Amino acid sequence: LPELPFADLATWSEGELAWLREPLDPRAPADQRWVAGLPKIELHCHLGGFATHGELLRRVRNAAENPGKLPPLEEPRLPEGWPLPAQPIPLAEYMKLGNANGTALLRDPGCLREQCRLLYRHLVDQGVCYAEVRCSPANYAEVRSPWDVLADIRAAFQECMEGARTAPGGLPACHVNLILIATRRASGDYRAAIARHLALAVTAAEHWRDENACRVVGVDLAGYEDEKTRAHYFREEFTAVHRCGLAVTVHAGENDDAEGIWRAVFDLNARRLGHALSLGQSRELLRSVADRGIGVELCPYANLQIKGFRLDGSAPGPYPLLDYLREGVRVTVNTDNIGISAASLTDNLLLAARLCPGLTRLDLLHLQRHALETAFCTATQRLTLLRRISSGIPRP
Amino acid sequence: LPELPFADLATWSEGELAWLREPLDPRAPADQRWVAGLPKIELHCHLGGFATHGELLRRVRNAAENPGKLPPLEEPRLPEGWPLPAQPIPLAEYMKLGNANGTALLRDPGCLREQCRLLYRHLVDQGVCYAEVRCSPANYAEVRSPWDVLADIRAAFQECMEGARTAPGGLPACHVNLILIATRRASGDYRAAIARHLALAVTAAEHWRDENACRVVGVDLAGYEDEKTRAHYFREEFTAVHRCGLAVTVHAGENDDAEGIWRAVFDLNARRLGHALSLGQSRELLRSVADRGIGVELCPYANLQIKGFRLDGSAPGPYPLLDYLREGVRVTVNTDNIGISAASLTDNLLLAARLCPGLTRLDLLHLQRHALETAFCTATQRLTLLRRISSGIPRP
Amino acid sequence: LILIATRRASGDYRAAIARHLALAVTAAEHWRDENACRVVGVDLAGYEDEKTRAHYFREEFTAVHRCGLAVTVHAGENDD
Amino acid sequence: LPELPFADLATWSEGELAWLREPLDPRAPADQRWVAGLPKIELHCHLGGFATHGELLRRVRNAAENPGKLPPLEEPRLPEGWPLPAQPIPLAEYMKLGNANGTALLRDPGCLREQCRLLYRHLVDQGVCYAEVRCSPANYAEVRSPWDVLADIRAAFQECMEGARTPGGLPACHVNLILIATRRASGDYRAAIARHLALAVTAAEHWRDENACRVVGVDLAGYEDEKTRAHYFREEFTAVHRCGLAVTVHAGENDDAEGIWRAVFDLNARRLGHALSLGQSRELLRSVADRGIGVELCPYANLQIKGFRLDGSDAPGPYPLLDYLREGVRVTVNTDNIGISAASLTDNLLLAARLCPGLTRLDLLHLQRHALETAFCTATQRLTLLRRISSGIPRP
Amino acid sequence: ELPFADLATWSEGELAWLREPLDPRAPADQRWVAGLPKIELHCHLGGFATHGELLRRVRNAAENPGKLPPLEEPRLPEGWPLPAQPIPLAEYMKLGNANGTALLRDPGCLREQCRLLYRHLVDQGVCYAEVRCSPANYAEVRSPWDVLADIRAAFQECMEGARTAPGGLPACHVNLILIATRRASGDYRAAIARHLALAVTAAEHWRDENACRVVGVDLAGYEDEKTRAHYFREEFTAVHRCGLAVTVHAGENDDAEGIWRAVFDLNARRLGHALSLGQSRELLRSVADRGIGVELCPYANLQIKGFRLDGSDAPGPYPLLDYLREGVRVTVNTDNIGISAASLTDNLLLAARLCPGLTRLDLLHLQRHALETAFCTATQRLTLLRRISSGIPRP
Repeated sequence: LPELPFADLATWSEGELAWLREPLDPRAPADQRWVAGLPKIELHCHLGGFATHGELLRRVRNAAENPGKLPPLEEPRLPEGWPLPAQPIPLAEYMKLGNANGTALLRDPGCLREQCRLLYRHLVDQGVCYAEVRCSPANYAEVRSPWDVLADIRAAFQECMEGARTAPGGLPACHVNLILIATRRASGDYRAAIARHLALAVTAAEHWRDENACRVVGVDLAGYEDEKTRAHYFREEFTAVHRCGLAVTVHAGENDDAEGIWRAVFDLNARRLGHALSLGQSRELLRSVADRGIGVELCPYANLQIKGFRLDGSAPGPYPLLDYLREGVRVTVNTDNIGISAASLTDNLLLAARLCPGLTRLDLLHLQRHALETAFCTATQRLTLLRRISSGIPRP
Repeated sequence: LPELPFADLATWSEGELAWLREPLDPRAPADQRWVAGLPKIELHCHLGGFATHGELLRRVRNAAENPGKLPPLEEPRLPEGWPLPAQPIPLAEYMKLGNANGTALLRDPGCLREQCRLLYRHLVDQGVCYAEVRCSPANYAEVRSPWDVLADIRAAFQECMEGARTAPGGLPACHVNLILIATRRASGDYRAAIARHLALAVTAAEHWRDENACRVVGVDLAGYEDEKTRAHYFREEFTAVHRCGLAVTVHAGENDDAEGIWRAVFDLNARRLGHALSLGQSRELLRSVADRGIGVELCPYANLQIKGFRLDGSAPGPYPLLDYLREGVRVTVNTDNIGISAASLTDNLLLAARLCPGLTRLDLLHLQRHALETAFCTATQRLTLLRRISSGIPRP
Repeated sequence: LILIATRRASGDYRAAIARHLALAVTAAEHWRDENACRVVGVDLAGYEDEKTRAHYFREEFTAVHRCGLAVTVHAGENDD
Repeated sequence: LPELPFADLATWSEGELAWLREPLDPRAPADQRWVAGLPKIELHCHLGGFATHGELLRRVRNAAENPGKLPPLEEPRLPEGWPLPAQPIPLAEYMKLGNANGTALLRDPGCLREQCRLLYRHLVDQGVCYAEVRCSPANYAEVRSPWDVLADIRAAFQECMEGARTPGGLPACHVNLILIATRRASGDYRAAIARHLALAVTAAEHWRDENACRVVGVDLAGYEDEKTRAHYFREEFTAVHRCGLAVTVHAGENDDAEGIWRAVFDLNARRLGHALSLGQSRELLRSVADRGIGVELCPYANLQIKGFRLDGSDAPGPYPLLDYLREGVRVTVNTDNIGISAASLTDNLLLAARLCPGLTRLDLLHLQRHALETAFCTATQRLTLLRRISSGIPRP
Repeated sequence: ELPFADLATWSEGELAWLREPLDPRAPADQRWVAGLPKIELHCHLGGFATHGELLRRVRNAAENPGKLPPLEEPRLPEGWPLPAQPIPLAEYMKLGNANGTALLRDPGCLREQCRLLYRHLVDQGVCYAEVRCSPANYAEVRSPWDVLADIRAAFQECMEGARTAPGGLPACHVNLILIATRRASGDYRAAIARHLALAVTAAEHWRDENACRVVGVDLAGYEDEKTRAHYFREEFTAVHRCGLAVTVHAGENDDAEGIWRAVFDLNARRLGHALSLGQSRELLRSVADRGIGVELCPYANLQIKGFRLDGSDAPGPYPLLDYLREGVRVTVNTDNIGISAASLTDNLLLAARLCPGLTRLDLLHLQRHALETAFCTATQRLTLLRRISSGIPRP
C-alpha cells in the first residue's frame, strides 16, 4: 500500500491487488486488451518516420499541392521478419529503410499538414494523453524558411487539438508539444547550423506563451560529438540558453562512453538521456543518475533491431530494464520510429515484457508514473495528467 | 484525494480528512499535542550552538577531562523577550550570543563527547527519525589533528547509535549523518583552508563506506566562497568532488542577489539552498528552481530574530512560505541553532504556522514529504523512512 | 534595419542580450531577398550592458559573424 | 682546493688527495671495500619490488596471517644472464618479471609488516642514512580503506625507527614516504587522482612531527595518456603546493623536450625521473642547471631496459652521466627496483663507474653531495646529515 | 659548516676571532671590511651622482652645453645619512632630480656617468656588479636601441681598459638588467611589449661570455589591479624559453598573495626587499627550500620605512638575522648611491648596527649567498669562487 505508484489503486480489492502483483503473460488476449485500454504518455517520437510503407504512404502522397514534383514511388524491402529480425543490422540500413517518406516528400506544404493530421489520429487511437513530437524544421526547407515550416507544423497541430476537444473537463483529447532536433546537413560550418538552431528555438519559445497550446518546450542535443569543439561551443550556447527557460535532452548514441555521460550530466545540465543502455558498469555514475533524478528513455523494438538482444530468456547481454527499476532510476518505454520499426506503443510494452521475464503489471504503472514525473510540462498540467491517469486505469 | 501527500491517509475517516483540511490553530493545546507526536526530519543543525545557556552548560562544563584550563563561567545576557524579540538585530550579535559554548569549551575531548551524547538524547526526545548535523573539525583542533576530532565525533555518534537500538526492525531510533562546513578563521591563506577541508571531506567519505552507520554525506560551500574574486573560482576543485560521490549544499548569505543563486544552481551543481528568502521577484529563477527540483531550507525563528518579519497578520514583505508551497518549490522547516535561538523543531513549526495565516495541517505533511525526498540518504533508507513516516502519523 | 538593445535593465540582462541576438539571427535568416527590407546588423549599445556587469563575452559573439551580420559599437560617456 | 665537496677533506693531505683524483678501478677489491663503507643516500626506491625471489620471498610468504588464500608459489624465470643481460627487454616484460610479490601477497597485514621490516634491515645493512620509499596504498586495499594501509606502513616504519636508535640519539636511518599514483586505469582517472591528492594532503596534515616518518611529497606522474589531464593538474595543483608538499615527475618513454619544459615551468617540479635525453637541447640543459633541479639515474635499470654499451665497446649514445656532471647538473645514482634488478646501491655505483670510463672517486663524493642537497628534508636535518656524511668518509 | 674552504687553513685564534660579534665603531674593523672582495646585485645607474663635485664633473662633459638644465641641488633633510623620521617614498625620489633623465639625455653625460660609476665600483673593491637601467627613459630623439648600445659600448671600453691581472681577467665584470619605464601615460601593453622585445633582441645580439650582456629583466610593479591579473601570464612565460632570468620588486603593501603569485606563477628567482615574510610560516619555508634569494638595502630601508637603531627604540626589529637563521639567501646592497649617500661598506656596517650580535662570519655568509644567487654562468661562478676564496684579509 505505501509503495503504490498511484493513490486510486488503494480502493481496489485484495484479489485485484494480488492479480496486479503477478507476472504478466504477453500472449494472453486479456492482457493484450488490458494494455490496449491503458492511457499512456509518449516522449520519444519522430515526425519524419511515421508513414513509410503501405496505405498511409498513398494517403500522404495523394494530398500534395504540386503533384508534378512528387518523386517516383519506391518502397524499400524490409528484411526477414522485420518486426522481429533474427540478426541485428547496422544503423545505416535502418535509417535507409525509411527513404520513401522524409526530406524527399515533406517539402510540399500539402503533405506536411496531412502527415500531422494522420499522426494525431494515430496517437488518439492508441489512447495517448500527452506526447512530445520531435522535428527538425530546417530539413524540410529549400525555397521557404525554417520559420515558415515551424509555423505550419504548429498551426496544423493546434487546429487538430482544437478540433478534437473531448470532455475530461473541456480539455482536448491529446496535448502535443514540440522539441527541436539538430540537422543532418553538417557539411559546412557546423557552428552556423548549431547557432541558427538554438536561435530559432529561443525565438519560437518566446513567441508562443499560451499554456494551453503547442509550445516549443525544449531543444534536443543530437550531439554528433565528432570532436570536443562542439562540446565547448554549445557549452557556451547553453550558458546562454539556460536563462530563457528551455529544457535540454542529450542523445547518448554509439559507443555509450561513460565520460560522455559524465560531461552531459555535469556540464550540459541535461534533464533526460537517450537510450544509453550501458550504465551498470560504473556504480558511481548509476548512483548519481539515480539520486539526481535524470530520466532515461528506452525503445525496446529499436534496441532489439539495432543492437540485438536475447529474447524470451534465450553475445548480447540481458536487457537492462529490470535492473534500472530495482535500483530506482526513472526509465520509460517509447516507440522511437513508428513507420520504420512497424510497432505501436502497446506492442513496445508487450515486447518489453517479453525481453525481461518476471515483469509484473505494477511495473507498467510505475513506468507511466516515471514518464509523468520526467515530462517537460508545468505544475498545473502535471496535476491535470495525474488526475487523468489515476482515474483511467481499467480494472480486471 | 489523488493529490494526497502519502498513501496511508487513503484509509482515513471523512471527518478526519475534513479536520485535516481545516486551518491550523497554533494556540490550541490539542494541536500542540498533535504536532509533538509527529515523526520529523531535520536538515539544518549546528553542533557548536546546542547548549549555550542553562543547566546543560554546567553539565558540559563539569564533564571536562582536565578542568584546569576551563575558561571562567559567564553566561551572556539575552535581549528582551529573546524567543520573540521586538526588533531585528544583525547576525554578529546573534553569533556572539552563544560565545560560552563553542571553540573555548570543545577543545577538551570529554566535553565534545558529552555534547554529542546530549544532542543525540535531545534529538531522540524530540522524535526526529533522521537528522544531518553540520560541524567544522578544524576549529576544535589546536594540539590534535582534524582527523582525530572527526574520528572522535564519529565514534561518539556511532556509539550512541549502537546503544539506543530501538525496534522498528532492529534499526536505531534516529539516524545521524555528517556535513563538513568550512572554517571561520579567514586570517591565513584561504586556498590552503579550503583545500584541507575538501581533502578531509573526500578522505572521510572514502574511509567509512558502511551504509548503516554514521558517515560524511556532503560538503557545505559556506560564506567564504570567494564570491568577491572573479565569481568564486569556477568549478576546478568541485570537478573532483562530484565524481567521488559527495553532495553540495550552498548557503545563501546576505544581499541575496539572483545572480548568486543562478551561479550556485548552474555552476556549483548544488542540490539544496540555504535560506534564500528573496526568490519571488524573478519568475524565471523560481520556475527553474521548481522544475529542476532543488530544495530550499528555511528557519522561522532565526529569520524572525535576525531579519525581522510581521507576526500574526501585524519594510519586509509577508513570509515567502505559502507562495513557495503553491508554486511547487520544495521548502523545509528547520531549527538552525537550538541554543542561541532558544527554540526546538516543534516551536519552529508552530511559529511558522503563526507567521503565515491560513496554513493548514496538510501542508505540514507536505513539508515532511519534501524534507524526506531531498535528503542525502540512499534508496533503501529512503523507502524505510517513507514507510516509517507513513505508519507513524497519529489520527485526530 | 538595425536592431539596438533595450532599455529596461530590470530582469536578467543576459537573457535580454540572448533574446536580442537570437531575434537578430532568425530575422536575418528569414528574409533573404536582396531588393527588400532586411535586418543588416546589430548594435551592441550600452557597451552590451556595460563592463560593470557584462564586459565582453567574446566567445558569445562568434555566431553573428558566421551568419553574416555587421556589428556597430556606440561610444557614449568617458570614452577611454 | 675550494672545489672540494666537503670541508673535512681539507685536512686529508697529499696522499689521499692523489689517491682521490685517479680513475676508480671497479674490479679492485680495495675500491669495492672503500665504496661499501661510504655513507649513502637513496631517493628512488619502490616498496612493491624489494623481495621477489629467493629466501626473502619465502620468509615474507611464511609470515602471513591468512595462509588459506595465499596464491600458489610461482617464480617467473629470469632472462639470460639477468644481472647483465645481453639484449634489452621491454618495460612490460620488466613488470612481468616481478609478479611474485605485489598486489597479490601484500593484501595481508603480516606480509606488509614483514616487508617493511626487511626493507629497513637491508637499508641499515647497506649503510644508507636517509631514504625515501615510494608506495601506492590504493593498490594494497580491497576490504580495507587506503588510510588503514597508510597507517600500518607508517606505524611499522616508526616502530623500526625507534627500535634502532643508534650518532647522538638520532636513529640509524631516517625514512620518509612518497605517494605514487596507482595502476588500475579502468575507472575514471579523475577519481583516482582526486583520491591520491586528498590522501596526500590529509596525511601531510595529520603527522606533523619533524623527527618521525612523514609523507614528504607526491609523485605527479605515472599517468600521461593525454597531457590535458596534466593541464587540469595545472589548474588544481595550487592546493598541493600551498599545503607544503614537494613534487616529483617521472619522465620515461619517448622523453620529448616539450614534456620536460611543461613539467619544469608549469608543474613546478623539483626532481626529474630518468630523463636520459637532455643534451639534445642546450637551452633546456642551461635552464635545468641554473634553477637547480635534480635528475635521478638508475644505471642497472637503464642498462637492462634501454640498453647501453659497457666498457666503451661502442647504437644508443654513451651514458650521459659524465656530461651531466661536467655541465653542472645535479645528478644522483639510485637503485630503482632492488629486487627485480637484483642489485644494491654499491653494485649500481660500480656499474655506473664501468659504464662511463674516466670517472673518479671525487665524482662519487660530488654525487653524494648532490643527492643530499636535492633531498626533501628540512634545514636542521640537512645540516645534521651533512655533518654525518662529512664525518663518515673512510681513508684508503 | 664554513662558507669557504680556505678558512680551514687559518689558525685557531683567527677562527675564534672570526666567531665574535662585530664592532661597527672600532677603527680596526672598518679597515678590515674595506678590503673584502664584494658582490653587488642591486644598483641603479640613474641615481649615482646627484650632489656635489661629481655632478659638476658630469655636467662639464656635455656635448651641447647650450641646452643643459640650470643648476639646482635639492636640500637634504635633517641629518640625511641617519634621519630621525622616515620620509615618504615619493619625496625620496624627488631628492635626486639634479641627475636622471634631464642630464642623461646627452650622450657625453651618459658616457662620463658610466665611466665614473666604473671607477667608483673598482675603488670599492667590487668584483662583480649588475647595474639596472631603463633605456626608454633617456630617449627623446634617439631610439632606445642607440641608448643601450652606447651604455654597453662605454662599459665594455672601461672593462677592456682596466684589464688587471687575476689571470688576465678584468678587474670588475659588469652585466645589465632592464627596468620597466616610468612614463605611465600611454598604453600599458605597448610599453611592456616593447620592453620585453628589446630585452630579447639584446640578449640574442650579444653572446660572448667575456663581455657585458643583458642577463635578465625586472618585472617590477607595472601590474596594478587587473593588469596585475592579466600580465601575470603567458607573455612572461615566453621569456623563460627565450633564455632570460626574472626578478620581481615587491615594495609597498607587501601582501603574501603577491609573493605567492610571483614565486609560483612568474617563476622569479630573486625578490626585492620583501621585509615581511615571518608572518606566514609556509611561505617562508617554501622560499627557503626552493632557493630564491632576497635583496635587502639597510640605509634605504631605514630612511623609507623607519627602523629601530643600536638596539634602542612602530616597526619591528630588522628581519636580517632571522632570515639568516631560517636558511633564506639574504644579500646586502646599495640601491641608490647618490640619494642615500652611502657605499657598500657603510651599508654593511649599518646592517651590523641594526641587528646586534651579528658576527664576522655572517658577512662571508652573505657574500657566499650573493655569489650563489647571481646570474652568471658556471665558468664565471667557479672563477669568482676561486677569486673570493683567495682574497680574504687575515686579522
